[PDB]
Amino acid sequence: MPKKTIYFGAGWFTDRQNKAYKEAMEALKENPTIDLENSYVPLDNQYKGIRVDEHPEYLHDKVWATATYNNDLNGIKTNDIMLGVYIPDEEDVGLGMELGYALSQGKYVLLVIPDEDYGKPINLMSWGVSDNVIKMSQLKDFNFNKPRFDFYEGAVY
Amino acid sequence: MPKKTIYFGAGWFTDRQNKAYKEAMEALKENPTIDLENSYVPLDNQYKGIRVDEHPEYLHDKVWATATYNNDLNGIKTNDIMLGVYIPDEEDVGLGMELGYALSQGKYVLLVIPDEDYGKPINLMSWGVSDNVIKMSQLKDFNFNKPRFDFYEGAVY
Amino acid sequence: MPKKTIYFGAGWFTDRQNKAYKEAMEALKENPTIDLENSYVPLDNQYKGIRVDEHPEYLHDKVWATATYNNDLNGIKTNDIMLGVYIPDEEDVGLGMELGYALSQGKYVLLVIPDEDYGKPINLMSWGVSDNVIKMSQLKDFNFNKPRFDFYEGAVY
Amino acid sequence: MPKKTIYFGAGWFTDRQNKAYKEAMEALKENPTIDLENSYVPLDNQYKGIRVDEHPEYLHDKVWATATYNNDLNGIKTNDIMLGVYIPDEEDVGLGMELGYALSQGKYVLLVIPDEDYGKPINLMSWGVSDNVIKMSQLKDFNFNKPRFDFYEGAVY
Amino acid sequence: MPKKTIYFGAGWFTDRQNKAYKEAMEALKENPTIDLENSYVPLDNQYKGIRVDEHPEYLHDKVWATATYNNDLNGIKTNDIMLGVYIPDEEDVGLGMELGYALSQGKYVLLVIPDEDYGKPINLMSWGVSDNVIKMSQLKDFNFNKPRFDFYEGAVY
Amino acid sequence: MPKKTIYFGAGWFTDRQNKAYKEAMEALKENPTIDLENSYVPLDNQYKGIRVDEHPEYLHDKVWATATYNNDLNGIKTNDIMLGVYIPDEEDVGLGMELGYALSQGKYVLLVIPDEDYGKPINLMSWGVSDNVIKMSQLKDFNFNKPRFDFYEGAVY
Ligand SMILES: *[C@@H]1C[C@H](O)[C@@H](CO)O1
Ligand SMILES: *[C@@H]1C[C@H](O)[C@@H](CO)O1
Ligand SMILES: *[C@@H]1C[C@H](O)[C@@H](CO)O1
Ligand SMILES: *[C@@H]1C[C@H](O)[C@@H](CO)O1
Ligand SMILES: *[C@@H]1C[C@H](O)[C@@H](CO)O1
Ligand SMILES: *[C@@H]1C[C@H](O)[C@@H](CO)O1
Repeated sequence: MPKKTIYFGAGWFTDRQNKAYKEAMEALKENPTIDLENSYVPLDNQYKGIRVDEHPEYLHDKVWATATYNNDLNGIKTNDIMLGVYIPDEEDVGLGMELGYALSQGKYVLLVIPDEDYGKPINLMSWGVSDNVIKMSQLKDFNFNKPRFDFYEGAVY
Repeated sequence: MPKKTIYFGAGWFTDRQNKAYKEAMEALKENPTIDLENSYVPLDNQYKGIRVDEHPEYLHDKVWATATYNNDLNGIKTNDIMLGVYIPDEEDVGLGMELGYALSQGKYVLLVIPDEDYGKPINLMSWGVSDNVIKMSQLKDFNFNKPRFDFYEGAVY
Repeated sequence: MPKKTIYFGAGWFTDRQNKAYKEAMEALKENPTIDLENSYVPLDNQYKGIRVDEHPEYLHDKVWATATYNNDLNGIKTNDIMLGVYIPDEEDVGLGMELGYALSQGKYVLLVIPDEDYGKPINLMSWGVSDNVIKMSQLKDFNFNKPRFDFYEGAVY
Repeated sequence: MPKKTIYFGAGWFTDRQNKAYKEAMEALKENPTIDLENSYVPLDNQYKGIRVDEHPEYLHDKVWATATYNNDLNGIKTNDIMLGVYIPDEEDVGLGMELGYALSQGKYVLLVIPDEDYGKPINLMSWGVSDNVIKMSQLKDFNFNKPRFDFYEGAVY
Repeated sequence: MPKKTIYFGAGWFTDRQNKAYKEAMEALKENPTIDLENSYVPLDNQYKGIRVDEHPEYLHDKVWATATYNNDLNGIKTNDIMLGVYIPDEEDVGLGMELGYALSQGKYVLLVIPDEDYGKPINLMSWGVSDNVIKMSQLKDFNFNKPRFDFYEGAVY
Repeated sequence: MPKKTIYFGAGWFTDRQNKAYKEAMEALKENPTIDLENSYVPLDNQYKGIRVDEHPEYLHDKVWATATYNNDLNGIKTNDIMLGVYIPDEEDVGLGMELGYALSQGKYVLLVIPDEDYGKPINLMSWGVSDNVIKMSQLKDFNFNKPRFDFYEGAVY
């Protein structure tokens, strides 16, 4: 069984975001086409462990910001597949940017929406950058070795 | 003065967004390095003139969505400079995506933040995609013929 | 009127191709948004003036081939807009390649089909690389300063 | 033995094209450096099985066209190697475009010509996009783990 | 005459480099196809005016380094043409990098070699990234509106 | 254990360069995350074995130069990781170009400096293209499956 690495695109700034984050991670551990251990998770790769909620002294540090930004870009460009855990009502600008970078780097762009939200309107540009969009409960079984283009079964705004 | 064209990146979904939108457009009309008439303004380039507010049934039409998405991408790639009118508390996933695409296409990426909000925290990826971020009051006199790199003087998360 | 330069993509291997070629050139001379003199016309940019029809031995010369190929690529990348004069029944692999390169370089890609052939089936990949496809009779008045996305009103296979 | 995936670039619109197609597929199944099962074959990935010869009702359907186009691009960008089954006398515009896209995505571009046609003139732009060109009878044994640049032993026009 | 902007790629670390630098700048001022005032000259775009010769402590400052590096990249991407003043015996790794970036951004890449050195051996990768290489004495009259592909008439290693 | 391929970027034109070259190769053979046998080594892939020191007749051969240049670019684009064996006092223009190409192709860019030179100033553009820089003695143990962004512990000029 060949295995692909991913970039774990996800907000971590609300309760719905954090719930979906946790669900998506568990789904990935059970997916036999994913090498999760060699994958890139932003929250585990911030420069010196820093997040502006846990060590707010880095809110204005340009060195931390430069290295973390670069590391995230690096995590996209050196992994096979771009994943975007996506809350339709709580969309994230950072993920948006990362989606656009992933497109520029030739990566398959897969959005994953919680089952309870799948169908709800998403930003047109998110719909368009994405190659496919699936429900959280499909993620454990998604075959990342044969990723195909498909349309969201749901609305845009 | 040589003149450069832009893509008018800006949300239109809140009061703050619409205020900044109107301000940014007024600033641009007074900027002598901008050819606004040959610039691309999303809201004036809705596909086949059809207004999504008057006929919301087109938010399930994949052809409308495809053409509009492509027209936005086309508006970025065929113009000199990428402008992102940016509200720190009302960050937009669609703009984020567009910023990422603008980077991929080799464009100068300029964010403009209302003076009342300049300094407030912005997403790391926004900070990073940007080549510069300025206050609304600097936009009238920004020299688009000699755009340079600088950092936001403000917070990032 | 600001003016844009183009790369003159067109086959030259049949009667229909040569007719459309001549028509497209005439249309361009009357279009006030085109700087034709600073545009790149393959047939006027043969390497070191050497004419492949008069000396066919250069079709086994790798240096001639390298320089010409590079000059065409250079002609696409250094001009504003990619033009593809396109005959639906006499589709050209070389043009196809050039279209793909033009996309890669961030150029507006415009196909122009003779009015007598507009509507006839075209290759899916041609339909897709295009940002727009118009009839020969619309080329004189096409506004290259505000190029927009639209679909071919015609068949694809 | 490491294995690479490919995008199966080939016309399917003439008898020579179909013969070469079949030959190339059989060659690939016997090549131990190719993971054919995880590879992308256009004809097996058209949106809902549709081809305009078998279900001509999709000749004018923009949804089918959008998804199929995107799927083909996706098949190139997510696989290791770009293959072009190529008939010198029956060159294909769609393949041309795909070659150009493959170049833009950093892929090794290998043309394969039937032994009976190898040596015959090919379009200059095809010669140039390609990194290498081989005969059908070399394909079963080609080492895709060590792909190198080499010149066609044959003419261009 | 339409005018094009450039990025002034040139070492500044030896006598030969500084001589060629000064010569190339003088040549450019007399070239009527160049808008030198809206061009990007590294040495006139040092971050926040701070002079690295007067305050060498900034060569350990990551913020100074980041901003300057980005400003150079920005200077390449936002200008029409990439110029590389090139001394064959004093080749520069930084220029090499910039050449590679200019290629990636779709720019015409022109090397200019002092007449006294034209013909001397240059690095293969320099020969290859270049779209053309000319002598210092040809720079005043180079037509930047119709830049074409040609080979160095000289040695490569 | 997954394994990555590399492009062996290194000068071979001085004694320090050759020493570092040899050291880096030995380090790579002992690294269990590297598939060295499927990696690309310039010196083993020059067109027909030619190097202008061993067969100087190719100093002016454009065919040899074209194919070798293309082969090197191909070696970067088809391998996972870009390596640059780097002497701070003897920087190489060819490597510089290759670094810039590697960036354009989305590759992790790792510089390796001899332990005896680690800390010494490097060109700003080299510092900036690189994602990370390590000492020769770290190379045998570097985990290429989880490559991350980090700053050189050393100066730039
Ligand atoms: C980059 C990492 C994560 O996916 C988002 C947070 O906004 O940006
Ligand atoms: C595209 C246009 C505008 O800037 C945003 C809206 O979300 O995306
Ligand atoms: C390059 C120029 C022209 O448009 C075609 C001929 O096949 O390719
Ligand atoms: C895309 C698939 C196939 O290789 C060709 C047919 O023209 O286009
Ligand atoms: C960037 C500017 C100049 O052309 C060189 C110096 O090494 O790199
Ligand atoms: C390309 C191969 C090697 O890394 C350098 C020599 O200058 O250029």
